[PDB]
Amino acid sequence: HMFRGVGTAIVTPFKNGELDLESYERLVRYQLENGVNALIVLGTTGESPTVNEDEREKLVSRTLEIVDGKIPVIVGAGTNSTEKTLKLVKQAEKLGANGVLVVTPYYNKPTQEGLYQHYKYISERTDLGIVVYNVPGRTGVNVLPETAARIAADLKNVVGIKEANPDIDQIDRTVSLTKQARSDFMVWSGNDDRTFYLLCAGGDGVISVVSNVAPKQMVELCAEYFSGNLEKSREVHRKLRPLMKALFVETNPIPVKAALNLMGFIENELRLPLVPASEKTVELLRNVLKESGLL
Amino acid sequence: HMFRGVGTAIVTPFKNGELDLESYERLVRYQLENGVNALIVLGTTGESPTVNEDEREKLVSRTLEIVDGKIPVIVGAGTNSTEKTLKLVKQAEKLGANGVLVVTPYYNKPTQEGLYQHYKYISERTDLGIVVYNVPGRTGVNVLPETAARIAADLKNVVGIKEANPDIDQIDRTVSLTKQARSDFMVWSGNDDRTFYLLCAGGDGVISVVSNVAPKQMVELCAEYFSGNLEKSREVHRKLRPLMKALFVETNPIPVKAALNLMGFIENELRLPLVPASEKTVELLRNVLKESGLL
Amino acid sequence: HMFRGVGTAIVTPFKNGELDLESYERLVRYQLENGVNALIVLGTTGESPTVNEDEREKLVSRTLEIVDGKIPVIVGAGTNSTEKTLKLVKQAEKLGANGVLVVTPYYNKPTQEGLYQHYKYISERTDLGIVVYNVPGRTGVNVLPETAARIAADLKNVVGIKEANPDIDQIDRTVSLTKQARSDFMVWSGNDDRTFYLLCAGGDGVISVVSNVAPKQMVELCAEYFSGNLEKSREVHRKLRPLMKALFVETNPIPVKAALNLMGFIENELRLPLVPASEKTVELLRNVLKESGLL
Amino acid sequence: HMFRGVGTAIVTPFKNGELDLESYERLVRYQLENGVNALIVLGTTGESPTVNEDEREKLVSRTLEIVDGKIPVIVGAGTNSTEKTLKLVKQAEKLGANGVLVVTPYYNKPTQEGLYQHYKYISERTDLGIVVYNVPGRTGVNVLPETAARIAADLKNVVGIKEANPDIDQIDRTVSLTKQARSDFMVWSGNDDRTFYLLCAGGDGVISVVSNVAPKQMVELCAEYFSGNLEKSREVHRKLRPLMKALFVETNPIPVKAALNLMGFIENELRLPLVPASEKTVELLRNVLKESGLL
Ligand SMILES: [Ca+2]
Ligand SMILES: [Ca+2]
Repeated sequence: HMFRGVGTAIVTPFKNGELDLESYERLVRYQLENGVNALIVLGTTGESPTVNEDEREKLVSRTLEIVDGKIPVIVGAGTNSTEKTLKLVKQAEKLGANGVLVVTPYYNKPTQEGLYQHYKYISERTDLGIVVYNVPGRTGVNVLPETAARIAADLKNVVGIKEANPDIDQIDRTVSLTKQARSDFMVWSGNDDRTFYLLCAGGDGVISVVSNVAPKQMVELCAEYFSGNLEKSREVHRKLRPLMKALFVETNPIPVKAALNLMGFIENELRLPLVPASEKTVELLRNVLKESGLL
Repeated sequence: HMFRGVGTAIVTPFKNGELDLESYERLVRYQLENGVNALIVLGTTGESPTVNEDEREKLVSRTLEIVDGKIPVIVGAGTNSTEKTLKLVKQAEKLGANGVLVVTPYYNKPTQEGLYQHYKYISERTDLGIVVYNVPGRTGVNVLPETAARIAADLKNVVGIKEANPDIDQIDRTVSLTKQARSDFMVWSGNDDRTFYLLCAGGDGVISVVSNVAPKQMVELCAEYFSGNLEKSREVHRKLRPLMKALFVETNPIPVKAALNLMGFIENELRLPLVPASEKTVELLRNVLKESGLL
Repeated sequence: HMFRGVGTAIVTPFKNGELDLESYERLVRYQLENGVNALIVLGTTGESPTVNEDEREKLVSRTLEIVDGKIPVIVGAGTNSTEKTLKLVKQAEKLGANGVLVVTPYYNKPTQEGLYQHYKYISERTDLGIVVYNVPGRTGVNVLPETAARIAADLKNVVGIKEANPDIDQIDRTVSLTKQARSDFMVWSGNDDRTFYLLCAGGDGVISVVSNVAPKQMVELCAEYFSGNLEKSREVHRKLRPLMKALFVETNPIPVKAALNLMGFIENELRLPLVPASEKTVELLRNVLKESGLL
Repeated sequence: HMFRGVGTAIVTPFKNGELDLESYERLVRYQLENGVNALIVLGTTGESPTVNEDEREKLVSRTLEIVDGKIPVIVGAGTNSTEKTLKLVKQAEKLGANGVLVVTPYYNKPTQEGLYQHYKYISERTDLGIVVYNVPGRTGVNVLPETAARIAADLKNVVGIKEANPDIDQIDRTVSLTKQARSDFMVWSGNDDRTFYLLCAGGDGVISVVSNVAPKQMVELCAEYFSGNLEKSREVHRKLRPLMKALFVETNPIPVKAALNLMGFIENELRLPLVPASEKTVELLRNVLKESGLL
């Protein structure tokens, strides 16, 4: 099942364009100390498109070393080639990852059957737990709820889905249909500002961007819900809304890296084609961070 | 300037899991015999995500030797990492490609400045002509006409854009603003069913999927326009409509490969996550190809 | 406050193209007997565009007569002219309606300020409670949450909003911002399939189409939520989903009238430009009604 | 066939709450002096929702006497009730209007068959020429090209369509399919900034907002096209772009009325729920009108 609650989609810090593991380790310790229940390394938020294979090995191994088996480490490993995706999955397995996060193939817009065949191929060839990641605004393809349910029903190794389609109809149906196919199938929000409603739909938490900066608050949002305090969960959601929105005024992780820098955790460096946040975004983040008690 | 008229985004035929260069060459001669003005190899129509490094080199080298300088060979070489893109570009340059088609970074949704910096970084480090490729439905990002025009103004090496945003306002403005910044900047449609309108806007032709099966007719659509025969060009556009629509009932190149197979050119073989066309798709194609005289 | 829970947006039955008050009265008694908390007469679901002024008077008066003051009767009275809207509002007032439902002006796409001025003008000129009705898919204009909050803050007579924008971000913000402006401001869902999530957002119920056929079940959905049984509320929502969806496979109230006819309540008659449900829709409704225990 | 070229959707000037027929006549002469081929009175540009019955009659009667048969006067007469629409149509017919513009029923989202039945019901009961008006952004419904073509095929009295769906595929298909069903069926753009492309598609001109302020230039755009000068027509299109865009920065006719007021034609007076243009809008207009030579 991997986890319930908050899994942080952690940034990949750079300094002088190189991996900055000393800043990374400070960030991992902040997550651990604030009750986060998983780390997702090398997702979109960690600039997976621009981190090379040798760097991935170093980052994955170092994350496993710091965490000491306390929470699972889930490694982004999806590409738009089924063959190449398996290769990345087998690399994460060999490094000792606890699962992989595998985005639907981006850019080549596979059919629903193609998506099924992609995950099947991978599932039949690894012992690792696999999390489907649906994010149509980035990939150009949406996993239909029925397709996710078919994957749940058939592929024992696929243990859950990160649902980043923001449509509440999609969220409602993904949760309902997958859990009907397999009661233990996990459904985590892929959007911080949908976590509350995804919990209400009956899902399992969030694979979060906001938790990079506000881990305790995102943890509290889920924890209050799980404890039966719907209205207190909703209040956390409402208090976090400005931060949730600010972190996406430019493409993630541009804002979250500027935020982590303001907070003193990392240098504000990204790799091309990503570039640092505009002054307007930084100014907004500074204000919102201050208002939220994070600065 | 590369070319005006039709540039065929050619498929990559496979047979029993490997490149099928014999069928590829038949298809290349079919293009050349029918007046096509350029080949774009290893675009999305050419299943670029699933063609390995060895295969890319062989496919480009073979194309260059078949074509024998009669028309330019432009090689798809864009990824969502600026670093990796440059490598693919330099590889094409080393083989003797006449140009590269470089899609906007997909999945990571770079800002407009990031897009500019991406093309600037590559432009400064190759002597090849570069064609920007905008296809927001696949990539998750839209190159603004104003960004295209800045690119045209500043980057001598970027010679044009394949405009696959289907919005006629975008088509109108890309053509208008790029040519204002640089009169010889080329603008080719990236949608067959926008070619006619893009010509009417002041553009330079099309980088086509349909011309895989109907090269003479796409050539004619452009030729008639260019000769001043607007209504004749419109009539070819209208006659081709069913074929243009049929080739996108499932994600390209699933239908076009089925079509080429029906016509006896290639084996109907794709690589995961793509899968062969449905029976319903094949039925439509069989009927449309007959009506068009192609079967 | 009008009501919490379920307010039925009741159909206007016709026979031989005339108002059919005998069938209407049977339908009102069904609502009353099943615990509905309000009736909304002459909304979209009651074909307000095609019911003439003399008919409106008869229908409103007859509804008040049958209900005997047991629940409020809220009359649709919004048009796209501010002057004409007031006239309809004053007519409903004079007939003894308990409130009015006033859609944002459709077709002429007023500015946000225009919307404020429209509701202000009306509010300053009636003693009745006014419910704003936001339904951008029909009107071409969306009331921004901030605009609804400004109306809440300023116009004491505007007592709530029927929120039919299906976007969960809109629903979340409409509830949050209006209740922050005025704690007693009511927010009802305008979409049956958003009621659950609108309750979770902290809203007040639903102005329902589905309750025409399944009043007890929609009442149970809200009642369970209000009683603190989130999971039981969600289960009602899930069981009703097929019916919720079926009632909108063609424009409402085309499906709901076909459903009421299958159930024996009304003739399946609409006024032009509306026409009866297709056989496909009827077949679906028959199945879904049967599965739901309504047939 | 009514006309080819430009038909001005003329504003309805108000002064101190009443019709301003003196300014209206100045504006009518401005149109006639500058070669406009038709007037459309009481369209949405003419604030049809807020003009009362007495005022409609006076405005139509005055227009007919000013124009004195030089060009056709087509009267906006469509509502979302088939019954009421027919009344407005017959009223226009009684006054001596040359035609009626009949928008698809807004707000109630009729099915395609309902749309057909709506126009059939009216067509069978008037001798006037009827122009279908499709503007999905305002009405919530899109007339499918196939429905337009059935209408063209069957209803002798329906003489054309004002196509304000901005999607070039819709424009292409409406023109293609209607003219195939009936060669003399007229197709006019309902968006100024689509006129050029609609002409290129095979259409017959435009029912224009811009021509309120720039009648000669819209006439020229069409005239050049019709004379075979495609690039000259495109150049006028490009030169007019800023004005075309500026007139829709707020909902039409808010900007055009501000523009006409700047030019000294009318008082900048609208009826609720419309309100005068913002300072920012007026600033843009002042600048764009100057650059265009109109101020
Ligand atoms: Ca350790
Ligand atoms: Ca009574």
